[PDB]
Amino acid sequence: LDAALYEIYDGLILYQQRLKSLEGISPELGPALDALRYDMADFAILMAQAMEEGLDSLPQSFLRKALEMIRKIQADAAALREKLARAAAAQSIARKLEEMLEKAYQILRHLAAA
Repeated sequence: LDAALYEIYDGLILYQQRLKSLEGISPELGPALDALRYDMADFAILMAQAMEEGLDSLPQSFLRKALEMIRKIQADAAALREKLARAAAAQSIARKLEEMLEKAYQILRHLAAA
């Protein structure tokens, strides 16, 4: 589970940076991309805190904060996907992003039900 979170953390950073290449496709998508990148950056910081402290030692309040954050990001990622539907490449990144965010959710879902 811990090793799985390290790999998902790597995904968060990768796809957050990959979203920066979608800039310039449309002015309507700009603010959606930026907000998503900044929220993902905050979530990565939170997952960094979780790993360094220890997943077995995480309090319920922390897990609730993390679950709240990832679900909001997942909703916003879905909205980005819907708006996108260069364009094809953006959809591929958005698709892989969604999958990675779901993996992050499943880690936290498992920790919360432990």
